[PDB]
Amino acid sequence: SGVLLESQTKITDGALHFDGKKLNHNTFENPSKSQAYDYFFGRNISAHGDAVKPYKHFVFMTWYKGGKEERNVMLSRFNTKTGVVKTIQFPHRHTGFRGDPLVGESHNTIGLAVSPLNGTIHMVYDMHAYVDDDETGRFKGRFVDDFFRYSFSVAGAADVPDDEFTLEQFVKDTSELSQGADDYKHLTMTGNLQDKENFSALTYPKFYTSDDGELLHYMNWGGNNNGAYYFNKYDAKNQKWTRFTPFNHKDQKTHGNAYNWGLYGQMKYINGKLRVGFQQRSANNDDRFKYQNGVYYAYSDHPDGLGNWKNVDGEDMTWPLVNSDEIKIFEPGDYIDHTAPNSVHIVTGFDWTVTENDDVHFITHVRSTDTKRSDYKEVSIHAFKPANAVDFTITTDFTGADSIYTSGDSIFIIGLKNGYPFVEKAKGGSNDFEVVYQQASGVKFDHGTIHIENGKAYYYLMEKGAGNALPLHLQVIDLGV
Ligand SMILES: C[C@@H]1O[C@@H](O)[C@H](O)[C@H](OS(=O)(=O)O)[C@H]1O[C@@H]1O[C@H](C(=O)O)[C@@H](O[C@@H]2O[C@@H](C)[C@H](O[C@@H]3OC(C(=O)O)=C[C@H](O)[C@H]3O)[C@@H](OS(=O)(=O)O)[C@H]2O)[C@H](O)[C@H]1O
Ligand SMILES: [Ca+2]
Ligand SMILES: [Ca+2]
Repeated sequence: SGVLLESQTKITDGALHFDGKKLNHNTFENPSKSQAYDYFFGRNISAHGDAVKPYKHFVFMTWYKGGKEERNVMLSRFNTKTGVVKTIQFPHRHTGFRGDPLVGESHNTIGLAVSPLNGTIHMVYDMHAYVDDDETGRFKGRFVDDFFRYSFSVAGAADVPDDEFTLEQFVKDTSELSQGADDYKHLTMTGNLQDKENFSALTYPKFYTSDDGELLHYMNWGGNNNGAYYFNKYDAKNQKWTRFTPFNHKDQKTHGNAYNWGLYGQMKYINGKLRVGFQQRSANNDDRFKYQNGVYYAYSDHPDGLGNWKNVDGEDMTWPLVNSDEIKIFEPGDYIDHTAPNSVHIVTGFDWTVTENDDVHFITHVRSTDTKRSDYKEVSIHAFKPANAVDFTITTDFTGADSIYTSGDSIFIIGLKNGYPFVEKAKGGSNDFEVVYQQASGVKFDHGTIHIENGKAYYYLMEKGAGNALPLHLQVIDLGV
């Protein structure tokens, strides 16, 4: 109902993809030197992460040049008015798991943003908790002076004519740490190498634009059962970013908490507020949760997120946060009957959103850790608090999904089914999902990533096929809102 495909546009025939085998701790040191592209985590690296952004009549897309032998960082600008796709090839090539390019590293997406204030392009890429270390360190010195990888353009590059959309619009690293004339990777976003430690050991670049046109950016520090979210802001006036400031303290047990915890979720700018929603991973390994537990949520009344944080009830939040209890909504673990240590498994299936009408929505998924037990239990959960309601409605009458999106008066589930995009739609503040759209002909897709804007879903997709160089398409789906 109202949902329709506006355009499908091919971006390239050969974007990088890991067609090889799934290495592991024992074997990651013997990666196949043949044509196939082995990998350590997942196969996806193109059309993956924060890799698609609409700017005016353009859409910018980021990707890794295909061919296990190529792997170059790529940026393409698509002119939805003329149909032209102009692409810049950067010198940096995917460096793989812990710095060995023969092992595909699906964490190492290419995040993307374009400033509406000054038309600068911003790219953070190919990162997974890298630091300065030496030969005896886990990274064998492969990221010295290059553990945070930022590229960015002079002002106005976004709107430049097709002929001028070239690498020369981007700023070289000419600092004392520069690695040569093809060095386009900056170690910090502040333009001050003194901040470099502030940009160390980070993963997952993600950009948002404030309601006032300000670029926001956050990344993950750490992981497993000890992590933190860090965020900063783009100062267009001066063409540099602020330093990262934390949402929560790392090493919570040293900051007054009973235990360390990692975060599995996202910060999002929604309704003009920086917000966060996540499930934690406590370092406690004797309680009932093998991995994650809980659903947590908070928002900041400060335009930049520097303080004035509150939980869903408007209660002030200790900031930076130490104890996740302050912002706990509910416990998904309560929906499965097990209590023995590590018996409750929560990993996949979590996301959240807040509608323009201030409906708050969480989805998650809980199952028995032991898949073989006779009393195996598995549920998907949808927890939502309608705008003016007092308490959350929490139901297992829900099929499960990996993401939830919102636009206008609605929430959406969007993904691939048998290789073809579908859209499910429900009113904000309800559990009333219905399939309202399902592509049913054409080349099928392996995977993709979605960006919501303009009442449209921009579905940046990779086409199914063999090998490690596959085509990419952009679909612009009107959501009918
Ligand atoms: C991130 C940490 O990095 C260093 O600090 C350190 O290497 C540490 O590793 S450790 O040396 O083994 O202790 C790392 O800790 C891992 O962080 C991962 C992360 O991405 O944050 C965690 O992986 C996540 O959780 C896994 C359970 C999940 O694994 C999938 O699902 C399961 C399962 O549910 O039981 C089993 C399979 O192995 C796998 O499908 C991870 O998925 S992934 O596709 O493998 O990436 C991931 O979401 C990890 O658990 C931490 O040890
Ligand atoms: Ca550099
Ligand atoms: Ca535990």
